[PDB]
Amino acid sequence: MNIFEMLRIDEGLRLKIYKDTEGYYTIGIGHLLTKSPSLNAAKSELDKAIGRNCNGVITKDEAEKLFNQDVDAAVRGILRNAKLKPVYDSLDAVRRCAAINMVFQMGEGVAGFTNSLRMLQQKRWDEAAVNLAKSRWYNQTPNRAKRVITTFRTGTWDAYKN
Ligand SMILES: Fc1ccc(Br)cc1
Repeated sequence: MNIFEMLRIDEGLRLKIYKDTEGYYTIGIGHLLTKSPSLNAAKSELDKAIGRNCNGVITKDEAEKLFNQDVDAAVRGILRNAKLKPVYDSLDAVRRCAAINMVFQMGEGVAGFTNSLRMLQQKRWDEAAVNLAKSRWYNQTPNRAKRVITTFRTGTWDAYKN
């Protein structure tokens, strides 16, 4: 298991524009297109992202390329963020995947997790897991949040093999 396999499980793969759990136009492996209610606005974002006139549909290769870019953008954003980088650098590789997963889903949205981040940096895993669940994130996407939290709690891939 690695971050790509983990997020592919959590996000799925759809080749036509769909709506995410918040109702926002998305495509591929969880690539947000726009928060605007305009499907035309979403289609414009898609064409700009892919570099051709897509009509709201992409190939698997294109979805995977966008996904690689999106994962990289999450990582580089963590590394540029003075709050997130020290915590990220304190984690082992499996827990770093859980961190990238959260940033991918909510963006640098993670700003409200100051207390969780402190517990993670202190390696107080059970306490961090309890704190992470006291969130809109957990209440709105509980199965995905439970998998990510279990990854932080245990440092294993058990939630994704199960
Ligand atoms: F760098 C980090 C980003 C997000 C989390 Br959650 C933990 C560390």
